[PDB]
Amino acid sequence: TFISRFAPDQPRKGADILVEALERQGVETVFAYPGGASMEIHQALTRSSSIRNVLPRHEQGGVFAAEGYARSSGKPGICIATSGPGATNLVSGLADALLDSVPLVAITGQVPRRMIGTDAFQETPIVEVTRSITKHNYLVMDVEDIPRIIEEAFFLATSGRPGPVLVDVPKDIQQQLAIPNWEQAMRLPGYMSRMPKPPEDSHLEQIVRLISESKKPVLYVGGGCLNSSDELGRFVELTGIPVASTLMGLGSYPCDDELSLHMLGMHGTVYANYAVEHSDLLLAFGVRFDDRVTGKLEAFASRAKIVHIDIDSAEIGKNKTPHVSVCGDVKLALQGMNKVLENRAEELKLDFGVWRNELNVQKQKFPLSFKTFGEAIPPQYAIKVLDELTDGKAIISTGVGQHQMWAAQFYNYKKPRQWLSSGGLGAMGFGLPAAIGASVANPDAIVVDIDGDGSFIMNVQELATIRVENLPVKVLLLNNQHLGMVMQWEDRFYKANRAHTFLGDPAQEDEIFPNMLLFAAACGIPAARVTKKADLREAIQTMLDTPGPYLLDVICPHQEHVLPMIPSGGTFNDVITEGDGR
Amino acid sequence: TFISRFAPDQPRKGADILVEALERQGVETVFAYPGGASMEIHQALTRSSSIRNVLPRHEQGGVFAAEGYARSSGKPGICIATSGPGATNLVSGLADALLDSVPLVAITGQVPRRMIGTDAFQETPIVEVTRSITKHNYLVMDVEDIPRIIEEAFFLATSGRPGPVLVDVPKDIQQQLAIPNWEQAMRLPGYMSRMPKPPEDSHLEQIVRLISESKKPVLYVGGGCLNSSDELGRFVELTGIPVASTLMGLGSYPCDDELSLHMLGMHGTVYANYAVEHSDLLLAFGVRFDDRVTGKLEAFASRAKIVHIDIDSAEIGKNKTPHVSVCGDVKLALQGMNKVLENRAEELKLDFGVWRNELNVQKQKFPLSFKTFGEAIPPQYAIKVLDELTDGKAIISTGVGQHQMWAAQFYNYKKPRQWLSSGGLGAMGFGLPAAIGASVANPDAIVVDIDGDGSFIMNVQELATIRVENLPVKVLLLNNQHLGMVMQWEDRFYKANRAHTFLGDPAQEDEIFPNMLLFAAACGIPAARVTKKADLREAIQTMLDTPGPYLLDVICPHQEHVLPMIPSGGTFNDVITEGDGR
Amino acid sequence: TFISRFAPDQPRKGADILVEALERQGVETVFAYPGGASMEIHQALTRSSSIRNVLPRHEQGGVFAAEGYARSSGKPGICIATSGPGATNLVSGLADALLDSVPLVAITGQVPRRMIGTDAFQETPIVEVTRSITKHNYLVMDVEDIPRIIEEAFFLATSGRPGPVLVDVPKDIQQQLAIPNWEQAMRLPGYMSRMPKPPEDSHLEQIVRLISESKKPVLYVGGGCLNSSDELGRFVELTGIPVASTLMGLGSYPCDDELSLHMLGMHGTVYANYAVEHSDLLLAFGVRFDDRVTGKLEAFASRAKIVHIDIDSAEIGKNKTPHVSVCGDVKLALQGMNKVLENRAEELKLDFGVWRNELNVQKQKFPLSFKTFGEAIPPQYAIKVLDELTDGKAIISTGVGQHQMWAAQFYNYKKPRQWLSSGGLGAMGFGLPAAIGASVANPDAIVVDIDGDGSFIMNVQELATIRVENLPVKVLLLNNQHLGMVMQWEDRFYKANRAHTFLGDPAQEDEIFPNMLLFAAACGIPAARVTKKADLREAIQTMLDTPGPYLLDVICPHQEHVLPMIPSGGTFNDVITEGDGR
Ligand SMILES: Cc1cc2nc3c(=O)[nH]c(=O)nc-3n(C[C@H](O)[C@H](O)[C@H](O)COP(=O)(O)OP(=O)(O)OC[C@H]3O[C@@H](n4cnc5c(N)ncnc54)[C@H](O)[C@@H]3O)c2cc1C
Ligand SMILES: Cc1cc2nc3c(=O)[nH]c(=O)nc-3n(C[C@H](O)[C@H](O)[C@H](O)COP(=O)(O)OP(=O)(O)OC[C@H]3O[C@@H](n4cnc5c(N)ncnc54)[C@H](O)[C@@H]3O)c2cc1C
Ligand SMILES: Cc1cc2nc3c(=O)[nH]c(=O)nc-3n(C[C@H](O)[C@H](O)[C@H](O)COP(=O)(O)OP(=O)(O)OC[C@H]3O[C@@H](n4cnc5c(N)ncnc54)[C@H](O)[C@@H]3O)c2cc1C
Ligand SMILES: COc1nc(C)nc(NC(=O)NS(=O)(=O)c2ccccc2Cl)n1
Ligand SMILES: COc1nc(C)nc(NC(=O)NS(=O)(=O)c2ccccc2Cl)n1
Ligand SMILES: COc1nc(C)nc(NC(=O)NS(=O)(=O)c2ccccc2Cl)n1
Ligand SMILES: [Mg+2]
Ligand SMILES: [Mg+2]
Ligand SMILES: [Mg+2]
Repeated sequence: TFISRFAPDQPRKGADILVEALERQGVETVFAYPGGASMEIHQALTRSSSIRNVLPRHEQGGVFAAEGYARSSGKPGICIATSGPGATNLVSGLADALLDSVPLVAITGQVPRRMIGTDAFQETPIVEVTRSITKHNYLVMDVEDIPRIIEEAFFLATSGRPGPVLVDVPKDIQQQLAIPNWEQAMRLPGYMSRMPKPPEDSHLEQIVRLISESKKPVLYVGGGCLNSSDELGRFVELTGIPVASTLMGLGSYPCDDELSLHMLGMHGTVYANYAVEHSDLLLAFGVRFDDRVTGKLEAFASRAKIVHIDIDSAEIGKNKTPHVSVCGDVKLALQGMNKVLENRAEELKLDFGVWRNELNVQKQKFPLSFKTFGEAIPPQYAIKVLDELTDGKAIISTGVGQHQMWAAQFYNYKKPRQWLSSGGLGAMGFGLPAAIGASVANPDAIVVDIDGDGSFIMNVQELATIRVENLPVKVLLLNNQHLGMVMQWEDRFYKANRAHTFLGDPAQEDEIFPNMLLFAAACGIPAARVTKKADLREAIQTMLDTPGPYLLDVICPHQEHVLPMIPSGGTFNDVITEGDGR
Repeated sequence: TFISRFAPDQPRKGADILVEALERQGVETVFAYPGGASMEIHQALTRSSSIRNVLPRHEQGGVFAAEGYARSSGKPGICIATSGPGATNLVSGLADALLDSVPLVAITGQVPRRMIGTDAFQETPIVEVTRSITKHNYLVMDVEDIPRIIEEAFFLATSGRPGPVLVDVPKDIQQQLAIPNWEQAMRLPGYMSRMPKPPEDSHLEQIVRLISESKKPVLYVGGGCLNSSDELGRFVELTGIPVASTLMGLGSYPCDDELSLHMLGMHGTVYANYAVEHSDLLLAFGVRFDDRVTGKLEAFASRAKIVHIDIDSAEIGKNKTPHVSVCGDVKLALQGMNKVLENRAEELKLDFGVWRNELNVQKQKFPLSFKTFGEAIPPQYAIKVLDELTDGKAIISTGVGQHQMWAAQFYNYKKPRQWLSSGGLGAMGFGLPAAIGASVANPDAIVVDIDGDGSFIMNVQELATIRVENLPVKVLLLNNQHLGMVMQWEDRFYKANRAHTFLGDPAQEDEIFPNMLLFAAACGIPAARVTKKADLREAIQTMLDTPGPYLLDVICPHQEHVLPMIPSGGTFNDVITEGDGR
Repeated sequence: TFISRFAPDQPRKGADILVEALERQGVETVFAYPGGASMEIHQALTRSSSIRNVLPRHEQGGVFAAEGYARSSGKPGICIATSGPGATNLVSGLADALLDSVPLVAITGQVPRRMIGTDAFQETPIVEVTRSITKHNYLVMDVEDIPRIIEEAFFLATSGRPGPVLVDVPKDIQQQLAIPNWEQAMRLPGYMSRMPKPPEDSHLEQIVRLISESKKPVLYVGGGCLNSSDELGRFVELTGIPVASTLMGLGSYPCDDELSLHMLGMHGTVYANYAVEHSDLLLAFGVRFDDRVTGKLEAFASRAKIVHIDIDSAEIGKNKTPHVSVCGDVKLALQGMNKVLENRAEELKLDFGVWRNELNVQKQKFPLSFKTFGEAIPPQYAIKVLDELTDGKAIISTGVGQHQMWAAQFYNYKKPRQWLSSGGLGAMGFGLPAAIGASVANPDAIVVDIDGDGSFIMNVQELATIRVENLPVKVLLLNNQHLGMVMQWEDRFYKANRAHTFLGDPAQEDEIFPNMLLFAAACGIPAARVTKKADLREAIQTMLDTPGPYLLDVICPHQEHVLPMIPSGGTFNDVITEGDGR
């Protein structure tokens, strides 16, 4: 079926083998920045006609783009970098991919094998450096292993709990001529035997049983449900259980639905956190009981039976000890429970209307809210407008901080892989590159990066990439001249004592600095600024209607605070629902 | 002597202790970017009146600035970052500092101790990640250890072979109140006992003896001589031995001197490499026999007695086996030999005029040269002009690649700590941030970053820093629209098959992209472009005369090649002296 | 309360501090073998009047003795060794203690700090070597830390899941004078916060509920119940659930009871494995679903709801995924469930008589059995006799192999800490030293080491220890001239092809070699041999009645096979119930 470009008996460079190894895996796009140790690989890349390379302007841009690509498509993201500085520049991306469980395969060039460990030119023990921040990594010591290792990397990166896998390739191996063997079996006996088996009906029926016995059930859905949109949907229309989502799970269940409790956690809706606080049955599907969501573990869902379904056994009982657990693919567990629910339907007569109403009153007394001051632009409103004008069908990537929380709170994601945000590591400068990857993976999609002025500038060099690759990336930059989230904490716990959180120029305290419009102009990207809430709709509409890349600099008053808010390690009774930096 | 800001019996936060620990070390400047895990530290920082913080726009900018500061002053560079993404963003800087032996102390915030290892919010096992890329690192587990650890870090970072040291500080320890003890003794028994003792007269006199017995001696000076400018100078006027320098040693011995052979190695002068190739006595002072300098080890200085003086025993005999060695401070060895040379002068009658002439004919037949095409600007010429107009008194930082080689070849550094360049790791995007650190460390100095368009854009966000900090940083950007060095290799070994080395926009192949002038404008930094060699002097002069920051975009034809060139792993007989991309 | 031997302000050697640190922990016995690096510690030991040292003849003897002491008392075992060879000789003991979760604190001397890493005299990176085979270890770098580290070691070794903890003490620190501070707080924030909290009533009642709903319940008790003898007993008299035990759990529930199913697993009774195979509710208390017990995981308790209570979260769901779990002290869970069971007793009306009878028929059709040939001594019978003559009140330690299985199968342990056997690592030569520790910990107890001729000889040198310490250790040596278990496997899966499993002398195939009686005589220990089953009772009785140490060499035909037997990775349907080496 696969048509190679070399005779089955014709020897070729290891670099060429590595590229074919990629084509055989179905790869079509890679984000690679050339360097001495990886030149051979780049040369091999130009010989490929099925793989396109998106040259970033910084290796970190490359990784984040790869993540964007992966997070928005469901396939693994591939980035390539040279040795030393090239390799060390991917570190944040790898750590990010590991914490958010994003399938990713990073390939780095290395100095020739014989020089490893000699402090050679541009040498870095990347395998050693990245062992704790990757799902697994390799150091290819023989051209003969390229096929097997590549197959294993993709397998490991995509199977079970997705994650990043790095493959270190010495330059001399890239040049070694050889005849590849694509029939070799992978050496993952331990991993294979550990792979969860399909869920047992005994376990699933016990769950359906717990549901019928509960009066206040609550679904706690996370990043693990990203591929169970339909299954989860059906499950909810068969149980009528309210759905609370984590930052990573947004979109698994349409935010625009009456059964939706929206996001829970530190900055979750009061009703979502309420539901969990008073639930008698917590269905944790594809979540990891993060401190951002739980606060004080002992107080989290303290009055209910916890059912936890996870593909990673290491997560079951890590922070919260479940009453019932299922180590497997939540998608399969849902399909299983759905059948049981469809059959034993009449005899179950599930009805949580009383609970739903208890929550709907909370949803009404404590809804998400924002204040409008004069003609100042409320960031929440801007995002709300983008939603309307894009009809909630846009792929949204973001930076980290307040704008990120608002992008999560005021945009209703219809489907998963529409929300691209760094949740676990929370790495700034992720938004723009991620958008780049998402755009390449979804050419006909509306891609909007809702960024912050601090996050946006970190990888601003990627604007060059966007132009040269002619990607229709839109940038909704919520400019508040500060490091928002840190500022909010200064206001709340440090008597508003500013400590290096102001990003503008003190010499001209009132001038917007820098001028993001000029960064755009430098890369030939049309841009505009908005300051009056009245001009907001037309401005956003323009951004959307203008073909190609576009940057809309939205000025916002910095004293805005993300609400509600439960201080770190706090309880639902510690939730803050009012106040700001004014 | 030291006046604290807290009563000797008044308990204060660990954060405040950490800051005082810094003041007690003489620190006046730190490059810190605030984050949740490091908020306490930033708050403590604002309470200090002796330490100023230069807020970068990217943690990598912070590290590189810290390196710049260190490399240009001789003191350790200090950078601070928050946990997770903050910490991972320093990795390239740390690796860079370790490979170039730059004294540096990096401090990172960590999640609260009890949460370590739980995949907490913004958590990264930084100590684990950085163990192989730092001279040493720590994880503070008790506020009581802050004083001792900080003292040890600075001691380790600055003593022996300088290098980076990272200190991980959990947030809960930053908040813990305690009464510091500054009298605690450091726990470095192994390290202390390993510290080299002053050189023995027996060893030194044997060397002076080898000198008198040699007819073709050659000094091979490196980064280890950065603090022996005077000693080395005197040594040369007492021996008349020609001096060859490494990329890291530039400036140790004035490049503008008849005894100077300039730089040796891959892109060294033909005469410097010649001298070493035919020397009978190689005096390797403060060097590490890097593959970039030696090429094929067996062929390197194959006909001579090698004397190697290094502060690191691990380096003596690592790649080249010496005939005579001295493990100690080259500065002391030089002072020692100088005395011997001054006394036994008359009885020594050292005269290598014949050797010097054999070399001076080579210096005349094979000098550094460049071609001028029409009115196109030769990068070599631009750097040559900057030298003249600054009278070689400027602190020069650079990026990596061809421009870097030219900045090394065509500027005559009078003193050490004037040349700030990433040699071992060769990290791109180092130039601008490094200049920032150098400027802060040397407020009244002329600081010029000779950058490349590829390297410059990677950390372009630091332009914001330069403006807001009102630093007189000048940027001599040699714009060739390509990744020069990789391009050169494509031309030489890949039939000029371009593979992602073009940085401009293919849609407008002839338009200069991006427009670096607009990046400058965005940060309110005056800029200008030059294309005609005729307008070069006036342009540079303007850059220099214009008060404050300035960016001069110098367009250069990309087909330029760095020469001479000895291919990797090659011999002096493999040196390439002609040709380019035309 | 504690009376030191030094003035509260009088400085003393670190060695003396370490010893007092031990006395303050309640230590009374340590097993230490002197060496250069630990001389100071031994000297300090002689100054103590509350701690006695039992000098072994081999450091391995020391560790195994320490394990014996711990396993038979419930307190931690303490062994001390010098640097290098001393330290490496404890390795098997540490690994053994970790796998069986035996509380143990090992202290080793180290070379002076400054010499660490220099390949010094008798130096070994023991901390590095033992990191993967100890619960935790330390390298003391300052005399000031001795108090804290010792406290932490004992705390870590005894709390949660007990295990070994090694403390490396450099010689120079042993000699350093200092004034100890016993008030210092331990630095175990992570560990402390991880310690399981008392079980919740919600979880416990769900379990009691599952019990009332089950028809075929089976208790699967392990080493975790060693301190819940009473609780478990009460639990069984309130539920009437049959009890199956692991090799490590023997004695938790009296083997001489109608509700007892005895041991399960590879060599478990047919009825115990049957019960588990057909159970609908498996109560796994204090077990780790070892491959020796489960065989093929998918087939293990495949038809039942698994409730797993473990003090180590890492164990819950490791090999078998539970339906219900409880991470906590099984002792507390039992006390909790017992109350619920006592109250809701009448309304529960628990009665599993039908199940018990289904099992009692199996217990009758497939009981433990052995064949008697002529006058040859059946090892099973010998152990059976020892049981009778000691009235099952003896502390039994063993070696590894067939004799071990028989000691487990044919002796009815009344209480826990009566069975001392290496289960996880299965280390030979454990029996004799372990008995030594058990005897010292229980001076008035009958201590019998049921050993094998292969296992017995490995640490035969400890016979010297037994004599000199005048310990009433009895040795019931089942001599079969072979490596029994390996031989059995040769017979079963290798066509009885002997491969180095014969321990006698081939020159005299029929002579018993060696003559264990003479090893005993060498250490002045009375001994005797038995060959005829008729003389067995009188012989054993003599061994028991003779005051002091005694060795009874019991000759047995080697063709005996342990039965029943389920081949590794097998199913209950693969159980072998007949055959031998004849
Ligand atoms: C400024 C900031 C503020 C934040 N505030 C909040 C907040 O208020 N609320 C909030 O929710 N988060 C918040 N976060 C995000 C937060 O840090 C965590 O990233 C997020 O809570 C993790 O959610 P998750 O566990 O659901 O998803 P993940 O972290 O993606 O974990 C998914 C889990 O699902 C399992 N799984 C994966 N695939 C499958 C499958 N096929 N079948 C079954 N199981 C599977 C995994 O192995 C894993 O255990 C914030 C982050 C930042 C940067
Ligand atoms: C594109 C590119 C091209 C390059 N081309 C060249 C080239 O052609 N020629 C070239 O020279 N380099 C070149 N390099 C730089 C090269 O990679 C190495 O960084 C450089 O050769 C190292 O020189 P060094 O050993 O002298 O200095 P360092 O790497 O700084 O090593 C100094 C040594 O001195 C010892 N020492 C330190 N302090 C003291 C003291 N007080 N007393 C005694 N000993 C001490 C150290 O411990 C160490 O062993 C290039 C780099 C790049 C990025
Ligand atoms: C030759 C040979 C043959 C063998 N044959 C068999 C056989 O046929 N059958 C068999 O059973 N074994 C057999 N074994 C022993 C076997 O290898 C394992 O050591 C044994 O099965 C382990 O049993 P366990 O899990 O119950 O106990 P352990 O290994 O001691 O594990 C106890 C578990 O309890 C938990 N726990 C500890 N303290 C507490 C507390 N206070 N509260 C709650 N939980 C706690 C632990 O953390 C752990 O997970 C054999 C060994 C050898 C050498
Ligand atoms: C300036 O040196 C340089 N520039 C490019 C673009 N490529 C390389 N390649 C190179 O040196 N390759 S090598 O494999 O012989 C090598 C030798 C030692 C350490 C690393 C590497 Cl990559 N060099
Ligand atoms: C959005 O969360 C956030 N933002 C800021 C600016 N600071 C913090 N700090 C925080 O959570 N501190 S904490 O020490 O309680 C902590 C708990 C768990 C993991 C990491 C950290 Cl720093 N949070
Ligand atoms: C034969 O050497 C010897 N014998 C005994 C009984 N004790 C010691 N002790 C010794 O050498 N102590 S030392 O602490 O100075 C030491 C130095 C280097 C390496 C290890 C040790 Cl223990 N020596
Ligand atoms: Mg902002
Ligand atoms: Mg360039
Ligand atoms: Mg035997």
